Amino acid sequence: YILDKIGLNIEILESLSYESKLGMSFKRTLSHFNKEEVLKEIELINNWYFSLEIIDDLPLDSRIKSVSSAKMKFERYYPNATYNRVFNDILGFRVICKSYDEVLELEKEDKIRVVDMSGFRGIHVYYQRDNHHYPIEIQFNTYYDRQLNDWLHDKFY
Ligand SMILES: Nc1ncnc2c1ncn2[C@@H]1O[C@H](COP(=O)(O)CP(=O)(O)OP(=O)(O)O)[C@@H](O)[C@H]1O
Ligand SMILES: [Mg+2]
Repeated sequence: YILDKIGLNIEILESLSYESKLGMSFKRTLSHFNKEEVLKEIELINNWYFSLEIIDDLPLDSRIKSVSSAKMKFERYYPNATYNRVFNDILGFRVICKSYDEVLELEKEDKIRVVDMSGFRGIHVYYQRDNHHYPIEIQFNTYYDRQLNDWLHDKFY
């Protein structure tokens, strides 16, 4: 299990799932959500991540989406985007694998959805407890895709 080897077994993935307070299923489209309240919730997720001790103990590169980056991503996708498709990356990790084969087997699990992309390249894995929790993003990248991604960063930004 590539996830269990990295630290991200199901108990950890579950205790990392932030339970929304917005009363809204994340299968609804952005049109149904109160932007003022969403942004507040992101502030609280921010505060919650910067106090977690289990992320410290994890051998992983991690990032929380800032309230400013969520606000941009919200307006960029309003009104007809699904919420669990836009805000599927609020908490995110980045790892390198020796191969992609064993990553694409995570599709066959429950609660794990996989988005293959092998300008850029790589494989994104999403754990979502249920439809009123935020999904955790995991970007996988062999050395071949990680150096192409980093090199494209230099000629873009
Ligand atoms: N899953 C991740 N794990 C670790 N670092 C990440 C991850 N995703 C993004 N980052 C880094 O954090 C920066 C900020 O990401 P961001 O502000 O949330 C927009 P980003 O996720 O890169 O693209 P969108 O998903 O389209 O908004 C990125 O430019 C990366 O350097
Ligand atoms: Mg992202």
